[PDB]
Amino acid sequence: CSARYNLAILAFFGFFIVYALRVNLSVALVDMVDSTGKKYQWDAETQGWILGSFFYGYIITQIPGGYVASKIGGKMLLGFGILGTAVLTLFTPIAADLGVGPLIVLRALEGLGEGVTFPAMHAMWSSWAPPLERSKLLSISYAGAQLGTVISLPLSGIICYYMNWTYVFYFFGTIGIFWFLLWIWLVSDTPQKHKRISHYEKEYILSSLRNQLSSQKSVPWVPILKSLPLWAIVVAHFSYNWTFYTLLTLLPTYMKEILRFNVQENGFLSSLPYLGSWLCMILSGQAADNLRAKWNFSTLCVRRIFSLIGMIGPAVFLVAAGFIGCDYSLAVAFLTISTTLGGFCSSGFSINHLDIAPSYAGILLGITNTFATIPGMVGPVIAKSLTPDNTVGEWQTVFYIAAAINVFGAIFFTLFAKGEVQNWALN
Repeated sequence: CSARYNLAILAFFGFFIVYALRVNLSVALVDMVDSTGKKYQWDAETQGWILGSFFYGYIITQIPGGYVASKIGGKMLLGFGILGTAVLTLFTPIAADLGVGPLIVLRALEGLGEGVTFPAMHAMWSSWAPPLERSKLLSISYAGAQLGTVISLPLSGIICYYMNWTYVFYFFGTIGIFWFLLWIWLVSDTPQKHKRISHYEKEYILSSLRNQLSSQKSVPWVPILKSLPLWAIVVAHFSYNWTFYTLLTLLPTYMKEILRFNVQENGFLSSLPYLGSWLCMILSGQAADNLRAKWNFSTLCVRRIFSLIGMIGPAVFLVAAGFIGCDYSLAVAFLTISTTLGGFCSSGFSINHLDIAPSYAGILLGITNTFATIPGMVGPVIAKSLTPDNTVGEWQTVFYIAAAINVFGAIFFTLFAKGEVQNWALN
């Protein structure tokens, strides 16, 4: 195809592998711990640390990632982040035998490698994506994350069911390495550095970015963004990610210990939540513009409506799934409905940075992601501290905490967010 669409089809698979390597531990750890592969005697609180150690490195390299990308370009940064994560994943069955310390260190280093991949792709699209086409290209490249989350769970289940849990990490590591080879061979930083680009396509991309590169007055200076219309986005993203990361790391554990599902069924039924979330954030993108064109709705009423939906639907149906516990069908149904409704946040707070202060998208995204990674660090550990064995009441406590946090975040966003370009943002 084209060069920019080849870049978007290789970035799709790169983010597929990023998120697969992130999520495969959630299902492997179900098979790694003891009450065929090797099995370890890790208690409740230890598995919390093993699951949350990824985000301890993930939080570190998201803001430095944009700087290093503007320094050395996005191609090598993204390629080496994913290669580091894949080569480290190849070593998880070895790191688990050395102990818990080396396992959480390995997993935190994987987080370090993965944190630097979204800033790198942003840097690449800054010079590869023409403005009228930026949405389509960015969406194609970042849909790989959703697909990776959706597919890494059934695959991990199938591999753990027909083979050991070690082959999860072997399979995903070798796929990451093969992708790195493809990426290094086929991609370049800039249309000017691409080897197989056409005359007309390069001319078209360059002329599309030509004077918009002149319009970049937001480069040399950034103000003090400590404005409560931004802390609203930060608090909403934190409250969303508490539930998101808690469930992303501990849904296979819940479905094994409470609903009593086989590993294969565990993966297949843990993928439905995120498939629903993907489809819902696809359809909400259209529902939002229909709601903003059919009626005006001020572009902030749209934001707070979609955040209210996507942050109170999850809370309500999470307390519902906790209340109905030990009923496999309704529990899985409600665990699907909650994180399905959680996709309205895609046109809720998730894009309020693109209208509270555009031309600062990278800085504001880095800030909100750095502050919203903390739920990934503390949520799994809290949930494993509250639930020593299963005790459906304990998982009910966990779900009530996550739901209360979602409700608080939705209220805080709907009270304090704004929809206009802020003062300090105008060049």
